[PDB]
Amino acid sequence: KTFKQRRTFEQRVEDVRLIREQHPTKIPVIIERYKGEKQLPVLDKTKFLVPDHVNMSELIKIIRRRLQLNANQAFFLLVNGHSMVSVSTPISEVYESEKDEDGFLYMVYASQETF
Ligand SMILES: O=C(NC[C@@H]1CCCO1)N1CCOCC1
Ligand SMILES: [Cl-]
Repeated sequence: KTFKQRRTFEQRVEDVRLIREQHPTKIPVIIERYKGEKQLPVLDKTKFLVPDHVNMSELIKIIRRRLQLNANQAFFLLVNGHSMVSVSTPISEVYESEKDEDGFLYMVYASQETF
């Protein structure tokens, strides 16, 4: 069901190396709905190539637009399992400290801060 379940560590590693080769300016992001989530829709895809200059605040706006949310639906984004310390950090910096050992940056969204 989840990304890590669907692909071998070997397969996730090789895919990241290919994004490096073909999309060198992009951060490879996995974005998944919280397994408990009732309110928000599922995304149309799992794997996102994010321009490495956007900050976390802009990435939240991007996903809220992708989900076509309205102004009073809540949305919380976890990175590498935990809350974002700041939305002003550039995703290139977030990648280097939060990336998985397979080389993806793993995010999860929910309508509650309590996931
Ligand atoms: O996956 C995405 N785009 C892939 C790009 C577009 C052209 C080459 O690959 N995006 C969704 C998340 O926001 C950034 C854009
Ligand atoms: Cl690129």
